[PDB]
Amino acid sequence: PEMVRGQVFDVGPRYTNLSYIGEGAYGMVCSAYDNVNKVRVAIKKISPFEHQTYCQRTLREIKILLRFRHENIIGINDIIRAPTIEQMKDVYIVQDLMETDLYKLLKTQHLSNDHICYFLYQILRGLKYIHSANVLHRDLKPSNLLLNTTCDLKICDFGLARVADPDHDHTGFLTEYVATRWYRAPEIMLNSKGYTKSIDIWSVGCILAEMLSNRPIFPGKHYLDQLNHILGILGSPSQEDLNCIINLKARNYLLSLPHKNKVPWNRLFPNADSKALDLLDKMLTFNPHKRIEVEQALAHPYLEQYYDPSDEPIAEAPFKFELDDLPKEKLKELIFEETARFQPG
Ligand SMILES: O=C(NCc1ccc2c(c1)CCO2)c1cc(-c2[nH]ncc2-c2cccc(Cl)c2)c[nH]1
Repeated sequence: PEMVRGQVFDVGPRYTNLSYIGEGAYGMVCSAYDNVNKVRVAIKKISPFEHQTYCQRTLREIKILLRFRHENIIGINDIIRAPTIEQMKDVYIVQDLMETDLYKLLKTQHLSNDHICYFLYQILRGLKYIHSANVLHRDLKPSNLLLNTTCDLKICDFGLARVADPDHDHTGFLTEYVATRWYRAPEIMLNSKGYTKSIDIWSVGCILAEMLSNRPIFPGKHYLDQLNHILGILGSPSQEDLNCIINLKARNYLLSLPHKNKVPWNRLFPNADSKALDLLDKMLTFNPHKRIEVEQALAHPYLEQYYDPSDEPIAEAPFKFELDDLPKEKLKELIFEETARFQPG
């Protein structure tokens, strides 16, 4: 068996000539040559069976990506694992191989307005399909946007994805949240569980702002610092937007703050396209009910060169799963059963 960065990567005989790409807490990704299709692929080794959270994320992603098929969404081409539950210590997911990601690009590359326009179009085109399946990504950020040498974009990492549940979205003030801080919508810190489509739109808005200047727009250093960065730019919420927040602790926190004026988008982004800033404003709307939806965003004048709703496909049916109260052993069983279709037997 081939070894990489001092770890076993037993994917053979089908996949050979492994080269390191990157890694996570419970996984590792390598590039490898597919001997059947005669192409280099990306292989993600995951070792999640020791922690139930890692099992839940592994299972959510495998189930979703096996039902999804879209040009702007990473696929699962094959799954390698041992033939029995007992012998299965790791799972290997064979996926699209991509040269870079938007996090990597933004560290060193200035994006032309045409690149920002095309990247945003592909993000929203992929997002339309995800939302049409009644699924929320819930962790959109530049490192979850993969790009190949011709600028084709694919959304990856569905580990934190959920089925949309807008009727059970309300919660208390400063409620614990898992998704990446800098891309969190203001309502997460105030009264939302992140169970509505508007949560993904906010993250896309943050990504657009980051593409315009190569810097995250709201780089909070801790939980409540995130809301203060957002308010620092949007300004104080209006009476109407406050009246939509019925939770007293959340509302009174906003009321306790001195008045702050909105920082104009053309002051933060003086070289940006005016149509891009108009769309940014609509994605970065404080009130999640007033926030632009993915299909409206696609129809915005800024994306007129690409907009074609007949070439922006939707899922063949909504998604339906309950993994919250399932032990790591039972989740191992479901990972085994979900990956059975790829075994030679
Ligand atoms: O699933 C992918 N990315 C998210 C991810 C990566 C590692 C990991 C977890 C999630 C949970 C535990 O460990 C993924 C990326 C790719 C990919 N294809 N081509 C390049 C890349 C890639 C680019 C940058 C970093 C990494 Cl890890 C991979 C394929 N799948």
